[PDB]
Amino acid sequence: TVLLEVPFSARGDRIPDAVAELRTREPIRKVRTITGAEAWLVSSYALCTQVLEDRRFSMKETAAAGAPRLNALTVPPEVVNNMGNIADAGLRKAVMKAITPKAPGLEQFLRDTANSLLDNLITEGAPADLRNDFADPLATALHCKVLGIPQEDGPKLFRSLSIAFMSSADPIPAAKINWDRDIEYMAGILENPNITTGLMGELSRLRKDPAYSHVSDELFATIGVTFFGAGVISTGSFLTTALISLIQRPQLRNLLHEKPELIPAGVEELLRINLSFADGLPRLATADIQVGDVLVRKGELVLVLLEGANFDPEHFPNPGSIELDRPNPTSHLAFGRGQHFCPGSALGRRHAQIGIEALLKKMPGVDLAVPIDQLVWRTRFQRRIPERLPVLW
Ligand code: HEM
Ligand SMILES: O=C1N[C@@H](Cc2ccc(O)c(Cl)c2)C(=O)N[C@H]1Cc1ccc(O)cc1
Repeated sequence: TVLLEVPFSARGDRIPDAVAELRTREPIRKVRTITGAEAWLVSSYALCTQVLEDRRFSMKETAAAGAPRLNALTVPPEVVNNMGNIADAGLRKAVMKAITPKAPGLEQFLRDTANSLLDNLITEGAPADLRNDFADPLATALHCKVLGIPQEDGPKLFRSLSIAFMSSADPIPAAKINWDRDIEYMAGILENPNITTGLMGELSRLRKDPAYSHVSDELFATIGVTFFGAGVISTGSFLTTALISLIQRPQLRNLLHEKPELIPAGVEELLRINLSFADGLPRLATADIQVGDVLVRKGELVLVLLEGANFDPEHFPNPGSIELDRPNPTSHLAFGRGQHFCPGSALGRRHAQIGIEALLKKMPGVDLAVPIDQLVWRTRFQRRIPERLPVLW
């Protein structure tokens, strides 16, 4: 037989039995990626945390020419170091402040938008597609608001994402076409005097501030494209797969309906059990480093399997059960850990909380309209998502 291949499954509704077997028997072990490269797959909470907390396992270096690759780049190599470039330009604090959910009116915008989307679905009648006609539109509207760009530009930017977030063995010509076009769009936004709010409004002001005169226009536009893209794909995909986990747990669905103050704790458990990331997080070793029983060598690829950590019974007893009273509820790795911890974690939480709150109020009897095995799971993609999520209520 051939070396074990990753990823194991594109399904986002069940974790394969192989994960628990590897975690117990070989929590770091060699696998083969879709490009044909070898890598170390890390699947226990202890070893996943070790890797993510040691910067000698470098995100930036995964873009080096000739490196063993998880998948092909869909962005220019410099963009793998996006957060480092933002930090070096002195923009970290400004970006972080712009993507907080605490901006005035933003939560009321989210609620209003969620309720309008649901009203339209009710009006049209069942079955409804909760991904294409609820979760993803809600994500897109939120990120247009956060960025300060017109709501009507959301759909065209969104249509790049089914290619931009592909997990491909080879370079993708369409990724470059859409990237160059979306960069041109964000560059136009920086020169548009109508754009004065949100992240792009703030970047547009800083761009003309003498303290930032040598920050490149390329970086400013890239921040817009990457934060829209990562934010929308991440929140839309998480919300979609969380709704599946909720629908499949009618007791929890009813509890959260009856006691909405528990929704934050429920979203924390839905994050923990979420399978939205289709591959382990990649890092390239910049030194020889012992991880468990393996000496990883400089230049090797390591993959941090988030569901390995998050379903590890040694850290989360009864890991497959959603339990709202865990003593360590936020210690999951759904947002990563260490240098590259998700900068939009608070906003992703509020997106899901408000979306679920609205759905349970408007459609308390929501249920799948097809057998769960009929969901079609997107393949060769950086997220696990069903192509359609048909529900009735
Ligand atoms: C529930 C939703 C979200 C999930 C589950 C999520 C998950 C993650 C994870 C696991 C990482 C770490 C990747 C790594 O270490 O290799 C990450 C990074 C990132 N997230 Fe999120 N995220 C979410 C929402 C958002 C939002 C709303 C934004 C922006 C508005 C965003 C922007 C990013 C960016 C830019 C990075 C890269 C950070 C870096 O390179 O250092 N995410 N996200
Ligand atoms: O900001 C980044 N940091 C790093 C790390 C990263 C990679 C993939 C992700 O999914 C996440 Cl979430 C993080 C990067 O390589 N690229 C962007 C995100 C991004 C990728 C493609 C695209 O078309 C738009 C944005």
